[PDB]
Amino acid sequence: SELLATYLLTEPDTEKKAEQIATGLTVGSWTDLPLVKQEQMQKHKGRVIKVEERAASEKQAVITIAYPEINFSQDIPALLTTVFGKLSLDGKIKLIDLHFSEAFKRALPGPKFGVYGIRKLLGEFERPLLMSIFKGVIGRDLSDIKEQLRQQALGGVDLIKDDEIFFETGLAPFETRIAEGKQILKETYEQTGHKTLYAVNLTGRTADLKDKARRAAELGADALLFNVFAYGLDVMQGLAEDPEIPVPIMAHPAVSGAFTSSPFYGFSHALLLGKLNRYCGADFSLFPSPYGSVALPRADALAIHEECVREDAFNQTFAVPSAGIHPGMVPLLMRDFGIDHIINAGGGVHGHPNGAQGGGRAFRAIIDAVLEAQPIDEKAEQCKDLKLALDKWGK
Amino acid sequence: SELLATYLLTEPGADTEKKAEQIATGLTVGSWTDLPLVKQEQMQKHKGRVIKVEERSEKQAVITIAYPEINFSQDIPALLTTVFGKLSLDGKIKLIDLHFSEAFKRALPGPKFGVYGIRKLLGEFERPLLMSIFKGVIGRDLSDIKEQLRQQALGGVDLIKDDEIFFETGLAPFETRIAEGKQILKETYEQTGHKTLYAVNLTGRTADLKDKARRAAELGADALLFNVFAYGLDVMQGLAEDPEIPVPIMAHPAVSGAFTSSPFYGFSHALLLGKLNRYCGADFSLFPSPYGSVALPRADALAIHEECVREDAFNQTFAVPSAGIHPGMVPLLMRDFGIDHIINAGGGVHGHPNGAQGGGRAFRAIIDAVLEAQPIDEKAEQCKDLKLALDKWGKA
Repeated sequence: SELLATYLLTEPDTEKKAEQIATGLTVGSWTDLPLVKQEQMQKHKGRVIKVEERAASEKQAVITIAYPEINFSQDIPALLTTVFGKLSLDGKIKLIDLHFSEAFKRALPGPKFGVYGIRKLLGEFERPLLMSIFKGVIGRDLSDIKEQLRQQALGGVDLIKDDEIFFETGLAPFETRIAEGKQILKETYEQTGHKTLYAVNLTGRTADLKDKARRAAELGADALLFNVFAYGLDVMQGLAEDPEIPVPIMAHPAVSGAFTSSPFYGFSHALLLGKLNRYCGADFSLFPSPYGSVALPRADALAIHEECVREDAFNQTFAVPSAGIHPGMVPLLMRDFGIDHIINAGGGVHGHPNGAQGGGRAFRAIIDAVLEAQPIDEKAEQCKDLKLALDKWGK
Repeated sequence: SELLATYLLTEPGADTEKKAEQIATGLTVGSWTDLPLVKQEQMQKHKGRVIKVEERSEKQAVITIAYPEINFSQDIPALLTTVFGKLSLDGKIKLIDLHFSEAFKRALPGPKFGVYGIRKLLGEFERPLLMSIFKGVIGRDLSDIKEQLRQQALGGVDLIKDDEIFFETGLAPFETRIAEGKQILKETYEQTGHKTLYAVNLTGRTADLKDKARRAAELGADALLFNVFAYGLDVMQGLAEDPEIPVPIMAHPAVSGAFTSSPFYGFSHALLLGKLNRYCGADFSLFPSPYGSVALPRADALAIHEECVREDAFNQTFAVPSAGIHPGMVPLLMRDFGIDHIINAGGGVHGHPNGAQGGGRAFRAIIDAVLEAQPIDEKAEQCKDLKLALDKWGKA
């Protein structure tokens, strides 16, 4: 078995580097090894698979190296430490992709529910989903939070997620949100016939996650919002592998920008937010859409989606483009991602003239228009909420 | 109480103060222009406050913001998500420093042993320490380990560490290594009066770390090499807080380059490898020296040491410069890091003409020459091992 690692080296004889990383980063200086040690450490020796040279102003090269799987235990910490530990500090080198062996994949859980599971839960298979976020949580009482939830639900969103900074501060406890949120969503459902899921933020010390997530499960929580890059992919994996946590996991990119934003260092967005999040149990994976306030280059956005949906020995992950999306962007979002993605309208929904209800309906209306091939102008005339949103945000 | 976060903004816009204010309110209370001014009062205490704004290739600004601690729980995951969660994705913003309240510090463990503790453990207080690593293991047996420990120990090495890439192997299992390495080191001590510690790699699933580390403690492990950035600062913190793991933790910087190498994104080296490691329990903190193949800007290397050593509510972390170091670099190293740091001679001792013992000897000889103001040319002539290392990698 072998694990392939692809890297982008931005400047620094790249073939030389490729070899050194293949041997030095798997066996170290090999020409100094005693023949005997050299003749048994051969099975641990990595090998250069390819060295291509990539469209910018700097001279960049793409390198793929095979690492004998016997070189590290079957877990993400061991893997990253082996293929991108010491190496991550070696000049301009970025880990772009990883191709796992069937055996390693056997040690990874993948999402418990994935696209199929979430859609099954919502009874919606013919349309990309709509997600909404609380306008704000900090310093707001339970009463405030509750109404925001109602308004988002009545708006028609399929999912409502907590703000990633919603911690256990005593204003609206974790277990209480799950309880009240569940009730409110049953009430909105009774009123509209539309099902909504509430993704509750899972926070606190790493050692307490397990019991908190199980508690969420027995309380009937719909989904668990988890900031992986604040706890580690392995911790998320532990959650996804727990049968006592039969709840979907929504991976938020909080902090991930720290090691993906750079075009020369860290990780590619597709690998981190796409492949690894998926393999480690993310049922949802949020990322900046290519068109919002904060954005990702289309290429990167598309790649994350492809990683989330590609056929693999894991359930597919729901890609969720986010950050400042507005209704006029849905046609774009739907052109790129197809129907298997979730449009995260974020908290902007509350800024709609008609409230969160209007923001949600503005979004639901245009995604329908796109699916029905109905001229948006025409839809805008039948749904004032959509027209208002388009006049305010444009296009 | 609140905590101060300092960011380095690159191309933050025309009005940096406005930008600073958008970040301050945006990452805290947001727009409450809809409550209105009856609750706005009760929320003023949740409002982020801009403390300072300094402006300066492209336009850059350094901004410090104060976040009320009531906005988040007393843990690192919550803290980093609050100050650098979504912001880390918003263009070129880098978190270069964090100033915790005494209330938060009370909630952190800091190093269990620290400089004092490990030095007390070795009985060495007037000399920077020497560290080395195995040559060709990670597929090696216990005998090669017991022999490499013996050679490096006898060479005067103060501490030996596994490769951070040495995981569960049938030949040399975690517990057995600890047990065997401990015996051989007791032996070298008996015959030289020189003490030496063995840092063993602590790996596996996060959920198994605690019991595994508690097991190392019972076995007499000298220190646990931990790849913190492969698990998370919060995990190391959990280890450092556990009194049933009365064992020093050695933080390896693996994977951290992905968060710090960029000059426009991520975290600063000093904050991640320095303050955060220390605050979360790291007794040692490794990082590339400014002089080897794999280098780190002198300024950042020094900054890390500064964070590790500055008087604080916690014990001091032993700074450990490492990447490809040789004896000739010692003078520079001692000039930069003084007495309280460890020189990670990596394989700069194994690749020595007289083996790891000669290499370790070469290092001990020159750090002594520096301390006693003895010329490297004179000390060399006295120590055949030093002469050889110098004539091989370059003189002082």
